[PDB]
Amino acid sequence: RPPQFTRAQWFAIQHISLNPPRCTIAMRAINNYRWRCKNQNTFLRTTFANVVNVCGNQSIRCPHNRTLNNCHRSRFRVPLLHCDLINPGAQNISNCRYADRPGRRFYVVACDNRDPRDSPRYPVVPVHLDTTI
Ligand SMILES: [Fe+3]
Repeated sequence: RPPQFTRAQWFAIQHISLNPPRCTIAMRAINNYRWRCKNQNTFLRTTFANVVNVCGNQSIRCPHNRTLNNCHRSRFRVPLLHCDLINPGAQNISNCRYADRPGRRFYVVACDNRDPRDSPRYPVVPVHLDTTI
């Protein structure tokens, strides 16, 4: 992750966007901070506060990280836009082209205590998007 962002800040940039433009455009807000294009990314059309509150849901096993049990599943399905890189051989980020796949699914996030640089408003924050169901 870019070092200037805490895990929660980077989670928000990658995964929270209420009205993202088409993927090829939306993904630039993420890839501009990287050396290479992301092969896949899901934007949950929600708010940071909302995800923080899902962190309050019962602790369950992370579907994509089965030795971890600090995951939390949303109670409701939420609108989202998934973006899949169409040209994975791209060497620069200005060439990244993405396919759009809108959907409405439950999401599962891993949450942990906040980084010292994070706001004190949220002592517990989402640190990675595990999967969507
Ligand atoms: Fe890579």
